[PDB]
Amino acid sequence: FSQAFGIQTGDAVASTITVFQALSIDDQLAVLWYAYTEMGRSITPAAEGLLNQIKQMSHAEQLQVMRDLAAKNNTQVSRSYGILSNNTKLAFWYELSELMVKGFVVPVPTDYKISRDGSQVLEALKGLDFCQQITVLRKVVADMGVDPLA
Repeated sequence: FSQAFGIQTGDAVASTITVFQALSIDDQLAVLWYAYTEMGRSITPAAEGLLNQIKQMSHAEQLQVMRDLAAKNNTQVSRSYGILSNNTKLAFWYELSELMVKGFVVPVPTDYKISRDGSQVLEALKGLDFCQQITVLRKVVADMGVDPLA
């Protein structure tokens, strides 16, 4: 608006969601578990069966279903995931990050390096305030998979 007496410049939380969702699947997977490994248990209070199905997949099938979630592909796992309340998506991703971190689950390929563009968003996210990171992470993972109900 021409009302630029020095007023707002945007949402930043919205900007990050946008620049996030403009990323490749692997970048998005990468950025997600960096930002979930670090958030730790602070996203939801300090689902459980979808995790088992993934936890017990061959690492390439885990890749398959992670890419499916980020690409909103209408697979069994995207519908099981999409059917979860958005605050369960929070607890799911937390535990997913712990399985990824402990080595039971493999997001991104075995040769993956975050790109300059991926490292860009990751840094924009990291420097948001605590509550803003929670919003960005809640929203970007709530549009993941597919809602059969919706």
